[PDB]
Amino acid sequence: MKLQLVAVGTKMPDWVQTGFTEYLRRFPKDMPFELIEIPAGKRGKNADIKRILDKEGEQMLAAAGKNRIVTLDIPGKPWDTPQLAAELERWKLDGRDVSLLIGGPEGLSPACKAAAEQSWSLSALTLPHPLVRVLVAESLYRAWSITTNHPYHRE
Amino acid sequence: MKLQLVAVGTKMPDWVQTGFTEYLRRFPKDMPFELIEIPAGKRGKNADIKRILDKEGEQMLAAAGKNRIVTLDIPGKPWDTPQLAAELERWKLDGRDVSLLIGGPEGLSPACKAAAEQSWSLSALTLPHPLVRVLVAESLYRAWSITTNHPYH
Repeated sequence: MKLQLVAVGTKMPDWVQTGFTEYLRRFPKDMPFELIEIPAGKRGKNADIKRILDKEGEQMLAAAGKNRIVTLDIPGKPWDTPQLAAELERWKLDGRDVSLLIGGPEGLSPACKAAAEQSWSLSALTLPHPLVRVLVAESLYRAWSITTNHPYHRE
Repeated sequence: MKLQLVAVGTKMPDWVQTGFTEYLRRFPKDMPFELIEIPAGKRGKNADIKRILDKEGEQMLAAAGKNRIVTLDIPGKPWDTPQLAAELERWKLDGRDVSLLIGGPEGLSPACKAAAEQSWSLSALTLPHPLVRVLVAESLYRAWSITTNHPYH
């Protein structure tokens, strides 16, 4: 089973790219952790905001294919770390890869919300998408460490 | 008013520091945002974690002085961004600087918890210290931006 982050935006700040990678690199060969970046739509003066968001979401859903769709969304389940570890174990059972969907600054499209099999809230706060990527990688790493009975690695 | 993060640990990786100061630097000259690092106690083979923690806490509380003390702790208030902006408005009315206390992985001492005037939970998840520093700086920036009608949020 692979864990696939499907996220809007390319060219993250270098510190985000570095921190993100540092967690991603912890995952072993038997649990691939991968990133798909969806281009952010350009929002000019007369932009159709609803249409741009729908296109972002269409691309995200295309990338997720037949995977289990978990959205990152502020109204989702406020899982604690033991809970997230239990969900990671649960994700193994049906054989699918898992796509974790992170929206851009205007959030997830309606189609992405309708498609969500599960939804996960990291915080009550409105978080910026680059930081969300890092938080998802770290927290999934932490969950991996719990499911595999390894001490947490603080670099 | 100043915001002062009082945080255990002196070994942050450059990427964490960089992200942290990406937000720290955005605060305006009239609301300085500062960091004070407290050394982590050595957790050797026969060390009493309670004593190590008590010592971190004494140093954290000495750094905070007479400031309003807000602890970052998982049982704290799960503030949303609007509520965090409202808290920033409350802090401003107080007159005192604010110290935001961030423990290491073993947490905060009983004296620090007892000294907290408010406590703030960022997440149900067990977040690592470095990401707590970045999250505190960004979220408070966000809240500041709401209070001043700056476009960031």
